Amino acid sequence: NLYSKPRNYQLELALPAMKGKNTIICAPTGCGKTFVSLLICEHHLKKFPQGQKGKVVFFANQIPVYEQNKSVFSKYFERHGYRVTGISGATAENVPVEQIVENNDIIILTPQILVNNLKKGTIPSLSIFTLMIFDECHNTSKQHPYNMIMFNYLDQKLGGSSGPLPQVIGLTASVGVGDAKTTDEALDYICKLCASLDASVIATVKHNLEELEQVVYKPQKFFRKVESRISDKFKYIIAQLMRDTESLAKRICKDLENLSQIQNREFGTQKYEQWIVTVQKACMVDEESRICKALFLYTSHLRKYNDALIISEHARMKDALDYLKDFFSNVRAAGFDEIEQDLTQRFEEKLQELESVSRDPSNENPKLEDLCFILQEEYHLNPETITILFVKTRALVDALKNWIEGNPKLSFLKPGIDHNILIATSVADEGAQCNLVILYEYVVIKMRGSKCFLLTSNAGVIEKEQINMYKEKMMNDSILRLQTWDEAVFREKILHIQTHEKFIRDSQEKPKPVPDKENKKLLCRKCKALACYTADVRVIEDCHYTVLGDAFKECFVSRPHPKPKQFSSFEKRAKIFCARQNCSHDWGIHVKYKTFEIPVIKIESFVVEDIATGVQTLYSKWKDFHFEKIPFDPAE
RNA sequence: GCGCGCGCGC
RNA sequence: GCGCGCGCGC
Ligand SMILES: [Zn+2]
Repeated sequence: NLYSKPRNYQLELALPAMKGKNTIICAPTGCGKTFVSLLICEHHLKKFPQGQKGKVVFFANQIPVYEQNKSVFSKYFERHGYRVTGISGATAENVPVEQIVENNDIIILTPQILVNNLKKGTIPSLSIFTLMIFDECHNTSKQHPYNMIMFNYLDQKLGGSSGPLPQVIGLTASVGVGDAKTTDEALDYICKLCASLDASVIATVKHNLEELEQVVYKPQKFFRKVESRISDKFKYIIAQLMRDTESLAKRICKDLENLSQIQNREFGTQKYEQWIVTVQKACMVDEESRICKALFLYTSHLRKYNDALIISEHARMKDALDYLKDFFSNVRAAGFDEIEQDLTQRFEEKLQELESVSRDPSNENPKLEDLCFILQEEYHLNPETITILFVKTRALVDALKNWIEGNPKLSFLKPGIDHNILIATSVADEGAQCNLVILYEYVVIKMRGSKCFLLTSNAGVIEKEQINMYKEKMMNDSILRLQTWDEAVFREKILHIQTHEKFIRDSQEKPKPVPDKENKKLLCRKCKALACYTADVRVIEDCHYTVLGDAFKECFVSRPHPKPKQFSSFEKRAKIFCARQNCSHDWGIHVKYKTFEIPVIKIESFVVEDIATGVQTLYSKWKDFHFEKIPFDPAE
């Protein structure tokens, strides 16, 4: 409802900024920080005497936030009659930018647009803005675009260049506290964030706290450490089936062990799942396709096994075995070549040991007893509770549902996936009104007597959420403390942190390096075929790398990109790959650039070989590779 | 293609 | 820092 009366706490928060102070406004998500910024932005613009005129820039980090604040600000400042506009990576690259800023009063931007136009010098000073609003301002640190912008601000403020400087405003729900393990290190971190934004005030709700607390979702947090089964023989057996089908894949693909860059994979993990993905991706489905289709069968079978171990981990062995029983029922009912019928046979040789390990009652899952008990209590306390349960995987949703309906001690419960249903089970949220929230072994609250239960067997997950709570304490205590300082004392502290930080940036400027200047071969990382030479390579727009000549065009084949994107300098037409029918390693992309159809390469697709010595070096990033970096020439 | 943030591991 | 992964940007 950002399209229609302030609560008192919005007035309280708006006040310091309305007084001309650089403020970080820190308030919970969804409490109306946006409205608060509409109030501040109205006041600022209307304050100027007739004859004078403000200009406001609002920074947004993601396209959807950009889109929605552009509509909101546009919507709101009609009747006032100010000109409202936006610029993102799409409001490009043929809009005259210093002229858009000129002819508008409220400009909504992604930060990088501004960073580029300061860097290119098209916008010479931040002085054309009278107010700057940073959404999610806690991002103003390290090398983030917000911080680059403030580096430009502070360079003007400290090195004296009048030049009036805009007021600066930041919006967040959480400021602190970085890698801090002490309350004193929390305050240093928070003081550094203010300094980064030249803020002298942190605005929080102090006087209208009790009004705020009525509308804030703050559930009672509970942590419950559970033990898992001591012996899992079901896992041992599947694990051997996974070794069986991994070795069958090595037969068809030697050096499977290097077909993905993911290391130390383990069965029954998310990370194994991702290994499977990268491998299927590194083998798209002429003669190489027949090998990759065979590999697809193996890896899609390992995926099901992998899904099954996870189900067994958190729900019951039955649930895991039934999942596989279904799957293999599909395999014969829609196939069913050599590999497939061999694979399901290897399974069937094992089905019956798995069957009896499954029904073995000493093999029951003790974690489910804990979930069950938590459920009973809540409902013999309030029989009309609405629970949402969060689990790891699509398949676990089904596991837990069958479990619930199958449990005599949950009777009583009516599961769904709004409504004649008490428990919603799901994976991610997208479709507060929930008085019970269970995170069953779920991998907290980034969105009435409500409470959140956290159930896990992992001690480190408990630890992490207790550390997080302790950080939130330190944050809130630090803020309280610094809000008691006289603003002048605080501004003097901030001034010399800025002076100190500026020195570091200016001192620690990375020296321009000596290039090695000699010609090196670029070879394919995967097959090792010679791609090209370093003397054939040219640098486009400082940061991108291309190869000259007709000789190279034969070494790569290209392939259509499903969704082609247009950036600042080029349009990503295609993905490019090695020319051999039996490698197809990802080499980079193909762009339309200044009407040229040229290839763009990533160094991580190649091995750099020294010619005379055959010695090789791997590089992840081009900026680490110090060779003679030759500028691209528009007619060469 | 490149850049930035965050999480896990050493 | 290195590796891997997630997210977002031009
Ligand atoms: Zn190759």
